[PDB]
Parts: sequence; C-alpha cells; structure tokens
Amino acid sequence: QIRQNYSTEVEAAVNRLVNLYLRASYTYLSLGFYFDRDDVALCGVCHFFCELAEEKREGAERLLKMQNQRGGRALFQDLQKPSQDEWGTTLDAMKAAIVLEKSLNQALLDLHALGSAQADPHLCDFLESHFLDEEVKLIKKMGDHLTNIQRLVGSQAGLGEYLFERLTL
Amino acid sequence: QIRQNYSTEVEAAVNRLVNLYLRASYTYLSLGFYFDRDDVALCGVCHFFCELAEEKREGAERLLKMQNQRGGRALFQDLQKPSQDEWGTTLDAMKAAIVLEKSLNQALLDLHALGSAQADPHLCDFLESHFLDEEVKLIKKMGDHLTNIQRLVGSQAGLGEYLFERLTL
Amino acid sequence: QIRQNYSTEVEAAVNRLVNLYLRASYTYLSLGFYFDRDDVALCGVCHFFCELAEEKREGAERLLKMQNQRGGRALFQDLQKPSQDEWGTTLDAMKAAIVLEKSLNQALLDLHALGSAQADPHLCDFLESHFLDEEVKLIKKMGDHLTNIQRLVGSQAGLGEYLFERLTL
Amino acid sequence: QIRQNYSTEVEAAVNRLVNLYLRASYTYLSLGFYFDRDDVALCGVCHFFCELAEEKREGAERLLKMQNQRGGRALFQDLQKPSQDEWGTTLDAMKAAIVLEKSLNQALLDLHALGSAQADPHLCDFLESHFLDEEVKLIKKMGDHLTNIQRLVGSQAGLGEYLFERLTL
Ligand SMILES: [Au+]
Ligand SMILES: [Au+]
Ligand SMILES: [Au+]
Ligand SMILES: [Au+]
Ligand SMILES: [Au+]
Ligand SMILES: [Au+]
Ligand SMILES: [Au+]
Ligand SMILES: [Au+]
Ligand SMILES: [Au+]
Ligand SMILES: [Au+]
Ligand SMILES: [Au+]
Ligand SMILES: [Au+]
Ligand SMILES: [Au+]
Ligand SMILES: [Au+]
Ligand SMILES: [Au+]
Ligand SMILES: [Au+]
Ligand SMILES: [Au+]
Ligand SMILES: [Au+]
Ligand SMILES: [Au+]
Ligand SMILES: [Au+]
Ligand SMILES: [Au+]
Ligand SMILES: [Au+]
Ligand SMILES: [Au+]
Ligand SMILES: [Au+]
Ligand SMILES: [Au+]
Ligand SMILES: [Au+]
Ligand SMILES: [Au+]
Ligand SMILES: [Au+]
Ligand SMILES: [Au+]
Ligand SMILES: [Au+]
Ligand SMILES: [Au+]
Ligand SMILES: [Au+]
Ligand SMILES: [Au+]
Ligand SMILES: [Au+]
Ligand SMILES: [Au+]
Ligand SMILES: [Au+]
Ligand SMILES: [Au+]
Ligand SMILES: [Au+]
Ligand SMILES: [Au+]
Ligand SMILES: [Au+]
Repeated sequence: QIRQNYSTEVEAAVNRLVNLYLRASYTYLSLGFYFDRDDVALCGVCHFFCELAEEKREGAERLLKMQNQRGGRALFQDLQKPSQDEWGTTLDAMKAAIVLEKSLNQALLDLHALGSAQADPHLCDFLESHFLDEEVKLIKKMGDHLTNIQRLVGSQAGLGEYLFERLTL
Repeated sequence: QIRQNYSTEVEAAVNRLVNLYLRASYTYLSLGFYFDRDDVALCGVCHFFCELAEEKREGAERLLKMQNQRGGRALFQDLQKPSQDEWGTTLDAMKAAIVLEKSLNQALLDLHALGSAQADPHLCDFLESHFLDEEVKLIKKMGDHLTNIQRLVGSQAGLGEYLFERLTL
Repeated sequence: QIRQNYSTEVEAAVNRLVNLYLRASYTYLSLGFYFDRDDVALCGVCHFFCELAEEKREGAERLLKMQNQRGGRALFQDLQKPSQDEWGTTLDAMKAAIVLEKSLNQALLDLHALGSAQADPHLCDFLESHFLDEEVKLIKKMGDHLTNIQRLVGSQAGLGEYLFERLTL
Repeated sequence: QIRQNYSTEVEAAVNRLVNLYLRASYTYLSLGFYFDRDDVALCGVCHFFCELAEEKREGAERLLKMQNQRGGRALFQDLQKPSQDEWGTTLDAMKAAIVLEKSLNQALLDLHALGSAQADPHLCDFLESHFLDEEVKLIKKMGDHLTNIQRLVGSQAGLGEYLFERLTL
C-alpha cells in the first residue's frame, strides 16, 4: 500500500479533472477538423486547434500518471461530445476556446483549494509545476489572438480572417 | 587627481543628460509593456520599444563611464515616471517616441554647445562618436515608421495597425 | 477578458514590487559607478554591483510580464533616487546591499502572504519558482562576503579591501 | 604641392608634439628598466612602463605620418633625457607617470585650440580619433592604480608594493 496523505475527495476530483481535459481535447479535435473543411479552409487555425487537442490529452495523461503515483484509482466516464458541430468564424471559435480554457482553469483552482483544505502539498506542487502557469500562458495567448482577430473584423471580415491565419497562425 | 579641462558646468549637464536617458529608457519600458497587454497585443511594437529601452539605458551607462573617466562625480536624481499610463494607438505611441527622441537630441546639442563654449574637445569627440549619429539614424527610422503607419490609417485602421506590426516590425 | 482569480490588491502590490525592484536596480547602478571612481577604483566591486543592477531589472521585467499574463495593468511611479550619493567602504556598501535585499525579501514575503489570503496559487507558484529561492541564495552570498570583508578589516583596512576585491570578486 | 589649409603654426606645433611623445617614450623606457633592476625587481611595473614606451613611440609615428600627409616637414630635435635616473617607489613612479601624461594631454589640448583658431578640421578629426580619448582612458587607469597603490601603503609598504605588482600588474 503506497497511498499516503491522499484523500478520497482529491482522488475523485483528479478523475473529474482528467475527464475535463479529455473533453477539452475532444473539443479541439472537432475545432481543428471544422477549420480543415473545404468550405472553411483555414490551415493555420486547424493547426492551432490540433496542437491544443494534443496538449490537453497530455495534460490528462499526466493527471492519470499522478493518480497512479499516489495510489488512487483512475475511473473513466463518458466523454461528452463537443458543445457545437460547426464553430462559425475564427473569432467565434477563439471565444469558445477561451471560455473552455477558463473553465479548465477554474477546475484547476477548485482542485488546488481542495488540496489546501486537505493539507496535500504533493498535489499543490503537482498542479503548480505542470498546469497553473501553462494555463495562464495559454489564456494570455488566446486573449492576444482574440484582440488581433477583433481588430481585423471592421468592414472587410473575410480579408481579416485570411490575413490573421496567414500572418499570425 | 585626474580631472583636467573638465568644467563643473559640463559635469552637471552630463549628470542631467544621464537622467534624461534613464527617463527615456523608463518610458520605453512602459511603452513596451503597454503593447504586450492582452487588449493591445502588438508583439512587434513591444519588441521595438523594449529594444529602445535597452539602448537608452546603455546610452546612460556610457555617459556615466565617461563622467568617471574625466574625474567628474555621478549624481543621481529621481526618475520621473513616464508621461502617460496608456499610450493609445501605434501611431500615438510612435509620435510620443519621436518627440522624446527630439528632446534627447536637443539635450545632446545643448551639451555639445556648452562643450564648445568651454573648449572641451574630449566631450565633443565623445558625443560625436557615440550619440549624435545614432540619434539622427533613430529619428530617421521613426520618421519612416510614422509615414508608413499614417499611410495605413485611412478607412481600415485596425487592419493597418495589424499589417504594420506583422510586416515591418 | 483573460483576468481570472486575480485580485485588485495583488495587482497593486505587484506594481509596487516592480517599483521596488527597479529602485534596487538603480541603487546598484549608483553603487557600481561609485566603485569605478578613480578615487575608489575597486573593479571587482563595480562588477558585482553592475551585475546586481541587471538582475534586479530582470526581476522587475518578469513581474511586469506576469502582471500582463494575469490581465492586470502595469502602473509606473517615480523611481526614487538611491539613499546615498557616496557609499563609503566596501564593508559599508555590502551592508547597505544586504539591508536592501532584506527589504526586497520582506516585500516578496508580504506578497506571498497576500496571495495566500486571496487564494491565488498562480501568484504563489510564480514567486516560488523565480524570486524566493534566488533572494535567499543572494542574501547568503552577501552574508558570506560581509564575513570575509570583516575578517579582513583588523589593523590594515586598505590592504584587506584590496585583497578582497582581487581574490574574491 | 599637396599642402592645403595647413598653417605653419600647426606644422611647428605638430613637430613639438612629436618631440614630447618621443621624450615620454624615453622616460618610460627609463622607468621600465629601473623596475627591472635586481634591487628593485618588480616585473609587472617594468612591463607596464615598457608597454607605455611603445605606445608613446607609436603616437609619435602617427603624428609624423600625419605631418607628411598634410605636406608639412618633420623636424627633429634633441630628446632630452628623462627627469630622473632613479624613480623611487612604485607610488613615486606612478605619480611621475601621471604628471607626464597630464602634460601630454595639455599639449594635445593646446594643439586642438590652435587648430580651432586656424580653422583646420582635419587636424581636429585627427586628434579626436587617435589621441584625446586614449589619453583620457590612460590617465583614468593611472588614477585607479595610484588609488590602489596608496591604499596599500599604510604600515606594511613593502608588502603592499609586492601585492600590487602581483595581483594588478
Ligand atoms: Au487540425
Ligand atoms: Au491543420
Ligand atoms: Au488534427
Ligand atoms: Au494547492
Ligand atoms: Au497545499
Ligand atoms: Au498550497
Ligand atoms: Au503549497
Ligand atoms: Au488563441
Ligand atoms: Au486563436
Ligand atoms: Au499562435
Ligand atoms: Au516589450
Ligand atoms: Au515584446
Ligand atoms: Au521588454
Ligand atoms: Au561640441
Ligand atoms: Au569643442
Ligand atoms: Au566641437
Ligand atoms: Au570639435
Ligand atoms: Au519608429
Ligand atoms: Au515605430
Ligand atoms: Au523597425
Ligand atoms: Au559597475
Ligand atoms: Au565594473
Ligand atoms: Au555598470
Ligand atoms: Au504564497
Ligand atoms: Au497560495
Ligand atoms: Au502558498
Ligand atoms: Au502554494
Ligand atoms: Au555581497
Ligand atoms: Au559583496
Ligand atoms: Au562574489
Ligand atoms: Au621594462
Ligand atoms: Au618588464
Ligand atoms: Au622594456
Ligand atoms: Au580642435
Ligand atoms: Au577645428
Ligand atoms: Au574642433
Ligand atoms: Au571639430
Ligand atoms: Au598606472
Ligand atoms: Au601604475
Ligand atoms: Au594595469
């Protein structure tokens, strides 16, 4: 028995956070392939979301690895399908991405608060080292992208959307 | 005692010019971080101003080194905070930069005139070699940037501001 | 809007800590050039303080970068001139440096305490990763230097001050 | 006839400055060999003065080359023997060196003033580029050395003189 100072509440919440990361991954997969549609055709947007799908999956895998290291038991649930089948414009897609990220970030912070109430400093090191800083960086990048996309809407929206994909993504 | 042909008036004016260079450096620091804001998000503008902050600091350090070489005494004053907290558009920011540069250039020229009236040819060599030519080059570059920014304003200002940052900076 | 779990109190305190780092940087600049005076002439002491000026500036820049990442707004104040124009002996200068460092360290710890009361684990990761350990290391080094400088004072102070600069710095 | 805008007064003064540089060179030669005496035996001091002898000779040669370039006629006088046969301590020797340098520097400045009164901008470029900055640097270095030598005198003069030669020169 390896398990030590690892509460059942943390264990459960780690499994939920794994589910949220895989759901996010799945969302990004759907975002990526939407932008690869012949009638959408924004290669850079596709590559941005595909890369995020992978990062989110890796996140989940690190949580699972940590679950096992602490002697908790990974439990998997259904992955709920993404919230939309079609994601609109690059602007709409980037808004939906940042609301998704803010929800993951909130779940990370709820998990940190739970680890403080439970006195679980390994969990706290774990989240700090691999999640908190990265999520903040990602959200700042998405904010930056959103400000440039918005700046490019104005009167010529198609033009702005093309330029952004070519010169930023 | 090393001091030779170095007037108290030059000495004072060198300390003031050091203060002006560090103030300029501090202005550029504030300009750079304004453009790094998530709601401004113009990476190239940030990098242009950050680089200038550093060049201005180096300027100040060279003046200090020269002060010591002539046997004057460096005296430091408060660095006054930059003239604005938010710098508006890239156009506004580049105008404010060039007025700042013109003020440094005028201070350089007042110092040269003072060195001529005092018969201080080392000071004159010093300013010529490291300051006068560089300030002229920088101001010409900023003028060029300002003309391209203005050319890009027209009807689609957001578009122009994005393009300038991507294709020039 | 990227800002999430980032209090106005943390935001303010980050801006103040930036000011303290830049002030420290400016102090070290003045310490460095004092030791470069022809009538002081302690090259190693100059290089030690110059390097510190740079580290302190970098500190400030990292805080600013973090401010932007969390969606706070950087606000700059006057940089107050250093507490002295002439810094006495290497011993006096190293004492003044360590009191300065202890004040920065205290400000770092007040900021950590504020981040705990506000439940801001990103801020806590941030300070731990880049500031707390480094400040402790620096202070230990300065303590070591101070003990060797003091050991060298005794009867022949000029000799001790020369040796320290040649064989340690 | 190449000569253009080159006064007879500048020409004469260039020949005198050549004589001063060669005299200085000769002084340094004598300083160097004094420190190589078996009863003085300060290798680093010898190497410092030997190097200066060479720099001063090079100075003279550059002046001669410039004399010819402007179509003036080099005229050589006796080189007066150095002011002393024995140079005392490293402290005494470094004082005598800096008075010598200050005299060369004054002659450089008198020549610049003469070139301004004569409207001879080539002469002014010439002195600025190769002489003024270098003489200031050298004098600052000698001042630094003098401050460290003085710091090392105190009670144990022999010790201080040995250490300076080993750890600085
Ligand atoms: Au894709
Ligand atoms: Au793709
Ligand atoms: Au993909
Ligand atoms: Au935590
Ligand atoms: Au904890
Ligand atoms: Au914690
Ligand atoms: Au913790
Ligand atoms: Au984004
Ligand atoms: Au995006
Ligand atoms: Au990107
Ligand atoms: Au920047
Ligand atoms: Au930047
Ligand atoms: Au920067
Ligand atoms: Au001048
Ligand atoms: Au002049
Ligand atoms: Au001049
Ligand atoms: Au001149
Ligand atoms: Au510019
Ligand atoms: Au510009
Ligand atoms: Au540029
Ligand atoms: Au320094
Ligand atoms: Au230095
Ligand atoms: Au420095
Ligand atoms: Au904390
Ligand atoms: Au905390
Ligand atoms: Au904490
Ligand atoms: Au913590
Ligand atoms: Au220290
Ligand atoms: Au020290
Ligand atoms: Au050290
Ligand atoms: Au020699
Ligand atoms: Au020698
Ligand atoms: Au020799
Ligand atoms: Au001249
Ligand atoms: Au002239
Ligand atoms: Au001149
Ligand atoms: Au001139
Ligand atoms: Au010397
Ligand atoms: Au010397
Ligand atoms: Au030397």
